[PDB]
Amino acid sequence: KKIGLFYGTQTGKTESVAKIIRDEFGGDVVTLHDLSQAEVTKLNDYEYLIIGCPTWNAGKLQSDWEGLYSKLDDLDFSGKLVAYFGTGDQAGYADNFQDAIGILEEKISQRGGKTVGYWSTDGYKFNDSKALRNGKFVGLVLDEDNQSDLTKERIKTWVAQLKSEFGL
Ligand SMILES: Cc1cc2nc3c(=O)[nH]c(=O)nc-3n(C[C@H](O)[C@H](O)[C@H](O)COP(=O)(O)O)c2cc1C
Repeated sequence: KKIGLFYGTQTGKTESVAKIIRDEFGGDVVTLHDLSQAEVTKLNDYEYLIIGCPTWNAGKLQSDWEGLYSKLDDLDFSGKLVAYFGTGDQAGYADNFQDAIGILEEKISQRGGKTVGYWSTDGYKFNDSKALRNGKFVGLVLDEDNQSDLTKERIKTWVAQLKSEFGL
């Protein structure tokens, strides 16, 4: 079973996290795709996906994901299991915390993808997020700006969860 992890990054934090996620899964189970360089239609090449995106400029997708968002309408994610992760800043942007993964999950689910890897809100403080579904985040949310001391344990916990939900 091959997992494709597709990310965008401006300041490198989501990329750093992507690499830890890859390591934590082990071997060559996860292949990384930076959408500054990767073709978006490679999303079709996997039945198991991990979508990484930080939120920028008070509620916007990271620029690589923003530029490719319209192309999601052309893809069929039916039959795929999709997980999400984001980096964000809950102190600076409490009204838009992790919006970007929420935006992406809404569209990918509309295009047939099935979300796995929902994540508790416990231990975050924010006002609003477009990433909430029935009181859980759509996926792992990291905050390297305020909570960098929690990132490693959070990733370990989530990868264990994903191994179960993906049926590895
Ligand atoms: C100008 C600016 C705007 C930001 N806007 C948001 C936001 O709306 N929501 C959020 O959750 N985080 C926001 N952040 C936090 C970034 O998402 C966070 O620093 C993230 O780790 C950046 O990921 P990257 O290094 O992969 O680009 C913002 C950061 C900056 C500096």
